[PDB]
Amino acid sequence: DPDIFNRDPRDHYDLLQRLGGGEVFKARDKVSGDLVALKMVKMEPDLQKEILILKTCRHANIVAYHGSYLWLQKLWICMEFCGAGSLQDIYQVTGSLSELQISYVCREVLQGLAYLHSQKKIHRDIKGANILINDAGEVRLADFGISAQIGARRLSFIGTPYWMAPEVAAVALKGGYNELCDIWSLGITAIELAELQPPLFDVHPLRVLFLMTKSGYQPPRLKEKGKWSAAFHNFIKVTLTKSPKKRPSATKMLSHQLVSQPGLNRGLILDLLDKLK
Amino acid sequence: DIFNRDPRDHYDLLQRLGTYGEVFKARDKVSGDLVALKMVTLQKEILILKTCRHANIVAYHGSYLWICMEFCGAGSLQDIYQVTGSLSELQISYVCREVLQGLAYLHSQKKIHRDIKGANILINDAGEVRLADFGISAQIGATLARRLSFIGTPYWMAPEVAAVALKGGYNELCDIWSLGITAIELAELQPPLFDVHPLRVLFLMTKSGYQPPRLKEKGKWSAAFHNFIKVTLTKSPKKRPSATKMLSHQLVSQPGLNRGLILDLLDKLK
Ligand SMILES: CCN(CC)CCNC(=O)c1c(C)[nH]c(/C=C2\C(=O)Nc3ccc(F)cc32)c1C
Ligand SMILES: CCN(CC)CCNC(=O)c1c(C)[nH]c(/C=C2\C(=O)Nc3ccc(F)cc32)c1C
Repeated sequence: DPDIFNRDPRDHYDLLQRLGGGEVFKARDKVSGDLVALKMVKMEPDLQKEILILKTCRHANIVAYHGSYLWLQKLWICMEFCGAGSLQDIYQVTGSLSELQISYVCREVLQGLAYLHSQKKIHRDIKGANILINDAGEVRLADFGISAQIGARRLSFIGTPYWMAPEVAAVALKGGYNELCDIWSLGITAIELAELQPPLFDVHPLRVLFLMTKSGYQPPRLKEKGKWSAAFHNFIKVTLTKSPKKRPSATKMLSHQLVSQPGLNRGLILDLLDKLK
Repeated sequence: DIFNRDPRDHYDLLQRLGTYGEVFKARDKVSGDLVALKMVTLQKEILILKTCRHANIVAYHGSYLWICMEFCGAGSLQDIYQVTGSLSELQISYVCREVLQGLAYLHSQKKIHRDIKGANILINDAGEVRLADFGISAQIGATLARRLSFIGTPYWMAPEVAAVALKGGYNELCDIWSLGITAIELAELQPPLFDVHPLRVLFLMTKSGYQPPRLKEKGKWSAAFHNFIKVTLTKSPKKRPSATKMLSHQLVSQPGLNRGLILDLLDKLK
């Protein structure tokens, strides 16, 4: 907001495509030739904290920020371009990922969460659609629009219901919650990647919240049992823990068998980006 | 009385259309009638849609599991106003009158729609206005000490539905609020606060000192219409009028309301 450039962004950037719907364009720094992504939102001068959260980030797993432009009542946010788009854009064509593929993504997201949490920040919208893959098979985090800055417990009722932790769903009754909700959202996201839908996705979202506040609510499991390994079923069991008091941190999960086992690298995602042909 | 056969044995799948299971244009094999089929307490929508014989409620033909229903050619009002733009205060007024008749019959049947919105109001090629998608509709029965479920589409919900506190609950008068929001939607193409996160919208509706929305530009709209918004979007359910009561408001009982208005709108499309 204070480091905004009052400049037409088209001055130094060729816009190349429409990808969004706020709207999001593929662009190119004219002099540099470097690709970027410009998120444009129409702004009547009469929730822009996403800027505050990104400008202060400095991590490979978090989408990179380059500056914000404001022109003619239009707000443009310049960020790091990711060739293959979201994992949702991908898996919809590809089909469900392998366990190694899923394993890699979780390690990378947990890397981005660990950093983000130590910065005293929660994403609160971890889902396949907010995880971006660059042409080099790398993983980045995006859509910090509903993400929160702490400085100790959040009170807001927000998220995408299917991916929302139960302590968030019940926030109006159970009081504040904290950063362990991104770990729940990650577990759901693992299943999203495994089954192409999050659990209960055909249920009305508001109902899925109510259901998940019920006493005796059972956290989701993977459907095909034998299809996945012992290490994966456990990763789900523990990430999807109801009591946030008992649910592991990002740091503790990075040392889990599923994400600590060898073989995991940006290669498996390139192997996934091949199936897009 | 759900059939174990195949929906295609009576009908056809000739085009595709937009509500959970998708909609598909269809033709009766024997007579030549057009129907739309939806492809998916499982038997809840069909039980409400059966036991419904009213002009403003989309017809019901059978179910198998594809719920077979009357075909509407001009899709939803939402499909239409994405082409046409702001409906005129008259066309809105007709639609509202038409929807209230729908709701008044529904309430007298102890039914509540709970998802009144532009997207769920269907216009057939005859210019008839119908209400569809009873996927989250209620049927008040003999259940003792019931509290109605936390469900809907936030932008269109009445504040009393947004409450999850122990103290509260709602009745059929939630529909009258939804209708109010729908009128602004038909008028400004967006319900109020559409740019807000929908779960944040639910939170605001419950806070101390919430104010119902009103039409954003005053001059464009009459005082009957401005008033119509005011009363349908009454914050307190006790003070909010009923379907029957609304049908005699200045706006929906004014002279000039005939299907003709809808037919003109169906030419903005052509
Ligand atoms: C693969 C399926 N489709 C085939 C053309 C493409 C669909 N998806 C695409 O094109 C796509 C691409 C190539 N980038 C993005 C989004 C972002 C990006 O790159 N950096 C960001 C930073 C922040 C943010 F909020 C979004 C993005 C999409 C949706
Ligand atoms: C993009 C705007 N276009 C209109 C100009 C869309 C074209 N037309 C369309 O999308 C469309 C048509 C022609 N029918 C429907 C849906 C239903 C219908 O007909 N009977 C029902 C009964 C129940 C129900 F749950 C849905 C429907 C759509 C979305």
